[PDB]
Amino acid sequence: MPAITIWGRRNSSNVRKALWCAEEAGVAYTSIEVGGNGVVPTLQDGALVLWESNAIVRYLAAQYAPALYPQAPAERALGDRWMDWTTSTFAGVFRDLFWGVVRTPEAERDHARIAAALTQSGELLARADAALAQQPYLSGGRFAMGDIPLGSFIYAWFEMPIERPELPHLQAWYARLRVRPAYQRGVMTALT
Ligand SMILES: [Cl-]
Ligand SMILES: [Cl-]
Ligand SMILES: [Cl-]
Ligand SMILES: [Cl-]
Ligand SMILES: [Cl-]
Ligand SMILES: [Cl-]
Repeated sequence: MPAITIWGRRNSSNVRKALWCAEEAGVAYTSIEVGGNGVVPTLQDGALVLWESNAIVRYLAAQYAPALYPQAPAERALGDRWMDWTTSTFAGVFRDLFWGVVRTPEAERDHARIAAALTQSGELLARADAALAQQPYLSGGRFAMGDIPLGSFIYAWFEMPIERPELPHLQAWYARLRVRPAYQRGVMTALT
């Protein structure tokens, strides 16, 4: 049994973050899920226990995948600002939309709240589309850990049966993310 364990459901965007990053590092790890652990993802590595997504991504990068963890604080800030932005500004907005269209059973849905989250999610993502029009990645010129938090959400953004606004840089960014095998293994899971 490996030293690293990741509790949590594989169809969670937060868990995709930890899984993808773990897959990006190459470490051996265990993924425990319940079918038919004090939080959405729980990362235990030795004595260390975390139940918070962007800190997990940030820890496994610094500890096992330093290419994803830029050494200069000023360079790190370019991508790190997008890690908190995903959590502070986009997640809650996007979580409602996703819950509306995939997880409430029938068309008995708050069609007004769903339509609201879609517009606001598009408005917010449009700001990330503008950043991706200046540099190829959220972390700068190369891919790094700053791309991982929104990258795990953007999978569900583009695969939901919703009417997306035209965000071409954001989509091209998503096209490059899918070339990464760790992304295919960590993020591109069944969109349940
Ligand atoms: Cl989601
Ligand atoms: Cl350790
Ligand atoms: Cl915590
Ligand atoms: Cl940028
Ligand atoms: Cl179109
Ligand atoms: Cl297109």
